[PDB]
Amino acid sequence: AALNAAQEKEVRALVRDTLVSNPEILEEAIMALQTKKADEQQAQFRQALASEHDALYNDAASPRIGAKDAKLVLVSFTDYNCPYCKRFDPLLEKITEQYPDVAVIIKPLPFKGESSAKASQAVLSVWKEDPKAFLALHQRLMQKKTMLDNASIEDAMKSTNTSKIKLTDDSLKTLQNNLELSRKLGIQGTPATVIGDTILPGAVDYDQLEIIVKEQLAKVKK
Amino acid sequence: AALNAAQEKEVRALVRDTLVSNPEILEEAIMALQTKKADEQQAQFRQALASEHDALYNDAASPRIGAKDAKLVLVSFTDYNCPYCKRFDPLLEKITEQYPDVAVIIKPLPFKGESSAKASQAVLSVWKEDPKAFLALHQRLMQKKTMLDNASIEDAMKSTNTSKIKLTDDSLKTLQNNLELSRKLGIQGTPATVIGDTILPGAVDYDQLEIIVKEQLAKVKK
Amino acid sequence: AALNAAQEKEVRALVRDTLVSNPEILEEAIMALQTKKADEQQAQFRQALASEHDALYNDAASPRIGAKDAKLVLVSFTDYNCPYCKRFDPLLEKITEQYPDVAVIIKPLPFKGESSAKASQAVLSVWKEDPKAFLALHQRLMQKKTMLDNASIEDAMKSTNTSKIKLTDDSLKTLQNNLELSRKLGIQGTPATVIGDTILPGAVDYDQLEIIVKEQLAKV
Repeated sequence: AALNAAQEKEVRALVRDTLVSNPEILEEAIMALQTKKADEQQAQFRQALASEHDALYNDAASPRIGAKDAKLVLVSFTDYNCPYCKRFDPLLEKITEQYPDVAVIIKPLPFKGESSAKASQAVLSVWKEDPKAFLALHQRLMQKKTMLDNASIEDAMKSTNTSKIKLTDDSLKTLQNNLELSRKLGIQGTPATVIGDTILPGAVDYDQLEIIVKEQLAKVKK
Repeated sequence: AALNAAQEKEVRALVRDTLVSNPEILEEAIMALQTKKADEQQAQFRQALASEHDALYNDAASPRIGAKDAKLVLVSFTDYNCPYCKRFDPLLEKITEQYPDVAVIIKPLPFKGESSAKASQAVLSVWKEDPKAFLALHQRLMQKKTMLDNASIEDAMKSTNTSKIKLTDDSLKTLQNNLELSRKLGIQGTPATVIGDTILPGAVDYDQLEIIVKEQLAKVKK
Repeated sequence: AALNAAQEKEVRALVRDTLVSNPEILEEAIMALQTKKADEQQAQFRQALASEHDALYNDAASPRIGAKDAKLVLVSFTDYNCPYCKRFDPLLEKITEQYPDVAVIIKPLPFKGESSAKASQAVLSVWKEDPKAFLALHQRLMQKKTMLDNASIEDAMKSTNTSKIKLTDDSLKTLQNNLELSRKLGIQGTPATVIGDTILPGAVDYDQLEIIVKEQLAKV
């Protein structure tokens, strides 16, 4: 609404024209990227959670398994082709409303491949249009053994009534927010679950996960 | 325009600032492309052959060896640094005169290095301004034993009377189209030749190639 | 007054949006850079000195150690993580102190890593806001044994009163200019020093460097 369609499309042509005509802009943006990675990589961890509370716990684009109004919320960084995530996600859903004032926030990651980014792109695109339709797709993207492809996924989005949903480019923005966050939180292992100022890197026994979520509910008010 | 030079002047400045101030935009586009590569890589070669018919056969930026109006048209994805292409390219030119109803469209590829991109950038730039000078340059770049540099390329140019010719950035657009089409068609080797309804991957003995294309001249008779 | 603030942000959204919806714009721009890089590597060394004299000697963004009034100007491509530059940089302040008609322009390079690029970005940012404080930071980053970190750089700024200065993105253009310039000049070792029409690559004994710069003070 700031720019008109005629203005808006000329700008889109200029982006292409400028980067190719002046490639020096690109290498500058490359070194600037490799630098910002280091700025986040060599940061202080706890103060990341105090400064990243709004992106972790208050992202409207981040899928949630459980109640939207809960006192304790877990954040699970996951990959749909990672065997350990497939082994832990069920443990994360069972704690949801066996312990009802606890919910789980999903942060999909593109670590193990292109399908990981692709599967994430599907899951995030679904979350905005029909949030309740997320779960069925989420479980089968997880419970499907082997590295999914666009073909394996076209079967998955179809066993969940989510095939009319288009993978948006804006859903890719969120996947990135999750990716920068893993670095800011210093996570290069998945699964990773944030449960209140602390991170859980790896698969943990249910009865231990059980104790942890209870200890963090003691950490809250009355 | 739509935009005035001053506005146009700011847009070129903002793209630099945007990419440098927010470098994460870049890595987002990096995986988005690795994603897009795979979507083209995992495309169906038939519906790739069917949907890329105008891109293969009706690109004015793609050089043609043979008759302008021919019914059988071969599309050769080539690289000027490929040892096999140098020995296969003459064989494709022999068919264009033994069989006047056959033409060959050159689809240069930048697989084997940066010089390949530069050499491709040259022939495509020449073809757009003066098509008649292309073949001489094409052959001198191709039939050149050993790797290419800007000097070896520049030696082949006025030695074909063509260094007055500018290497345009729009020729990169065509090289790029050649690059994406190669992925949609499932091409993991140069040379690669489109021969009707299937692709011929590799350097082939002439008499093997001969039977193949007359077999393709039988399917259009007239 | 070309674009309004609302327009300036939509343009920022469109550049972001356009590159992601059409990632192919990027890949075309990737090999335009890889091509441009090779074009610089395959330049003739001397005609690179002749064609970018304006970039070497007349960049207001390039720090200078010595007199604004000098007849001879040295251009030293250096790295704050290169041990040879740490042994050569002190020798460069002596000639500017031995010979007041000689000056030194610093051309930082991010060759040995990301730490090199950040450290350069810190030093260049100071030069733009507080030129007088540059030398102190420059010297303290140099005499630092071992590689630098985000902490090590920031500590050297606190030890020189330059921590209040922000690392600008405008310094990356300069950092980038030095990198393309290093390629055109065919520099694959630091230190590298432009001394009129020749480059002297490496840490050299003072008495060798002295004879050279006096000999070129004879040619001017």
